Order: sequence, then structure tokens, then C-alpha cells
Amino acid sequence: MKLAPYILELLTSVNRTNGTADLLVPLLRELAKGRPVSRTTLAGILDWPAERVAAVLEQATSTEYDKDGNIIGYGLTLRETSYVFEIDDRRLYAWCALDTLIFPALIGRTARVSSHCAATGAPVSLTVSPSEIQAVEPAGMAVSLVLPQEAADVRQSFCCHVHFFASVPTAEDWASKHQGLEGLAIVSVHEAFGLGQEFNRHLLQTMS
Ligand SMILES: [Hg+2]
Repeated sequence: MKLAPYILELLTSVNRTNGTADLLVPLLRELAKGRPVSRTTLAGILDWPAERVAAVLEQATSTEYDKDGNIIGYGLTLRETSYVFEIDDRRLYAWCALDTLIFPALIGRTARVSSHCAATGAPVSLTVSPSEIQAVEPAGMAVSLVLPQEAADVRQSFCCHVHFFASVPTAEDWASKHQGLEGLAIVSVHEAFGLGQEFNRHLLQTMS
């Protein structure tokens, strides 16, 4: 239940260059409107030249673009994933279970989150607000964690192993067949949410 290593490594992998955190929050808030985000829109919000925005994103290897070259994915995405993340009347998606717990606080909006247990396929859902989770169904929902790798693409090294599960026992049974996953751990969705809070606290402190 010692979570500092996860926080530290996730911060290091997310914070590739200066301005990343300054860029990320407004980007998330724009994406949350459910439409592709142009680099010029970001430039305007931030008061940066579009050239600088381009510089930041260049380092964010996993960033998803549409056929128009607009941003459609950076943690929160318009491209379908296993993690549905709805704000108001807009269906968005997230790259992993932990993202769904972290983003509402950064966006400042409540999200309806839904997915399926990675071990059993059972539907899972909850409401995530910037301060708390509610309507956790099933109530014993769990999350898998692994240790992020600093220089690797965050999706292939972290996101793809961070799932929701129907319960802790179910997830632990699943985990027994997943050795070599560095720092693989099962926590309750509540502990994962608390992890997200500490992550956010450290991330926001690095903003201008
Ligand atoms: Hg993720």
C-alpha cells in the first residue's frame, strides 16, 4: 500500500518537459467538450505561440490526432477505449482505469465512468467527482496498478495494465497469472482514487 513509487514514476513519465502540466490541464478541459482540439485553441488559452505548444506535444509520443491533425487524445480521448468517461451529454473515453479517477479533479467536472471487469467481463461503473467517488457498482470494485516506466510510451508500459475489476479477490486471482509485471498490485477503487488525489496534488504544484 506504499504508493510513493507509483506517484513518482508517473509524474516523471508524464512531466517530460516544462509546460507539460501547464498545457495538460487546459487540454483536458478542452477535450472534455467532446470535440477535437486545435493547437491554435491551446495557444490562445495559454498565451503561448503555437510553436511552443507544438514543442510540448512533440515530446508527448502517445498523443492521438485525427485526420485533420487536431488533437483527439491525451489521456482523455474521443477514440473508443475500454474506459467510458462521460461529461454532461458527451461520451469520451480514457486510456486506463486510473485516468478516469484522476481527470475529474483536473477538469473540475463530475464524470460517469463505465467499463467491464478485465477478468470476468462484468459491467462496472461509478461516478467520479473532483472530491469523491459515488455509486460504485459493484461496491467492491478494484483497480490494477503497475510501475510506470520513465522513458517508455505511457500507454504501452502503464495504461494497458491498469484495469477495473469486479472485486479485490477477483483481481488478485487474475494477478496471480500475471508475473513479471513490475510492481503489479491490486487496490480497491477507493485506494486508487486516493492515489489519484496525491498524484494531482503533486502535478498541480508544478503549474505556473
Ligand atoms: Hg493511463
